[PDB]
Amino acid sequence: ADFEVHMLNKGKDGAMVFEPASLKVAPGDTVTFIPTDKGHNVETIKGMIPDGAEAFKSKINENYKVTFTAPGVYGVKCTPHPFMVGVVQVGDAPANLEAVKGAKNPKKAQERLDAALAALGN
Ligand SMILES: [Cl-]
Ligand SMILES: [Cu+2]
Repeated sequence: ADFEVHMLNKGKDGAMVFEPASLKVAPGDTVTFIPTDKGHNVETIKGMIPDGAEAFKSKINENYKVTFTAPGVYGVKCTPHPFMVGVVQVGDAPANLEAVKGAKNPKKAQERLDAALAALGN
């Protein structure tokens, strides 16, 4: 299955958001990150992807497709915007939940990550 995540200056969750900010996918599914407004990108957060997964980074304004196979949670961020974060989860019972959940980001970033994890049923 293929999914889309858009990058926005403003959403229900406030300034600088991924929409949706959480997505549960099956191994082999893809997500394309599509900027709706200028000035955004996507990249993995340091230490927040599974064993077996590779880090990634897009250019500002670039449509960027990633295939997710390794099970677990994947924290993503936007380089220029500090609060702009999201989580992609592959499978059930992710093994690296604590890497995201137990992290120490600014309050707004951490609350968005934590809400994403809860939305995903963790
Ligand atoms: Cl592009
Ligand atoms: Cu952004």
